[PDB]
Amino acid sequence: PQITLAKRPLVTIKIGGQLKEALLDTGADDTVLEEMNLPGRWKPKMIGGIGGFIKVRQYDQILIEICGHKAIGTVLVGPTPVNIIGRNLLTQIGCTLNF
Amino acid sequence: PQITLAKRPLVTIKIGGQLKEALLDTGADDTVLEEMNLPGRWKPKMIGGIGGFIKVRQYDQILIEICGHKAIGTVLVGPTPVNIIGRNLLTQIGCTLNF
Ligand SMILES: CC(C)[C@H](NC(=O)[C@H](C)NC(=O)OCc1ccccc1)C(=O)N[C@@H](Cc1ccccc1)[C@@H](O)[C@H](O)[C@H](Cc1ccccc1)NC(=O)[C@@H](NC(=O)[C@H](C)NC(=O)OCc1ccccc1)C(C)C
Ligand SMILES: O=C(O)c1ccc2ccccc2c1Br
Ligand SMILES: O=C(O)c1ccc2ccccc2c1Br
Ligand SMILES: [Br-]
Repeated sequence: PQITLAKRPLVTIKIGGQLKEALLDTGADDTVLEEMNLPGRWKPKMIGGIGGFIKVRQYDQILIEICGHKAIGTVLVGPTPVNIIGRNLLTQIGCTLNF
Repeated sequence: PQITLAKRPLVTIKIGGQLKEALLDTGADDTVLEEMNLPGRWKPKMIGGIGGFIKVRQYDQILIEICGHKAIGTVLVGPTPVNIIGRNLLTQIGCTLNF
């Protein structure tokens, strides 16, 4: 689809057997989700944003569906107040910015 | 243009008579610039993200040119490590997400 930006670009995703809303975020290198269970023995990882760094869990090889486009990749899980879809997945589903 | 997302979407901008680069950020409601001087009245504001919170100076009616496209709006100035172009300005240049 084509998504204007008058509102937050929230879309529905499926991950870890759960339907969720997430923000399509061109300003995120990585994908960071609110607290949830995912399979795998995670590795620690640091990410930073406005306000500072947080240590999160990195899960590799995770399946995710973003508006029905399928993807597999690394997902981070930690204390983010909003589910964020980052560029690592955005490229996979062929998402571009256009003007 | 059409920007793919294998790298961060950093583009050339002009603001306050200065050439700078900024991130086109669909995950930001607001526009946030690295610490700089701007003339005129401003209000203290606070914004949230991943790291938690920062304090910023809010300026209204600021002109930024973004890849040759004018936008004018509210801009926040504070301790960000990257200049961020938010949705308030991205709409004005007709920027959309496409997949
Ligand atoms: C989501 C993160 C992975 C992302 N960070 C990154 O991509 C960084 C660069 N990458 C990274 O860390 O890579 C790992 C690494 C570490 C070390 C060395 C090398 C590599 C990020 O925070 N990106 C932000 C930009 C940034 C980057 C670095 C440093 C400072 C700022 C926004 O672009 C991004 O689009 C977020 C998305 C978001 C939305 C909502 C909540 C949290 C995050 N927006 C924002 O922070 C914006 N906030 C908003 O639009 C609003 C209004 N705030 C909000 O909703 O927050 C409420 C809140 C309050 C209190 C606590 C928590 C939340 C913003 C710039 C104004
Ligand atoms: O859980 C699902 O329904 C599901 C089913 C098949 C998938 C295939 C590829 C990526 C995600 C997938 C997801 Br998230
Ligand atoms: O980008 C330009 O076209 C331009 C051209 C000439 C300039 C001369 C002085 C300062 C900025 C300038 C800029 Br910002
Ligand atoms: Br304040």
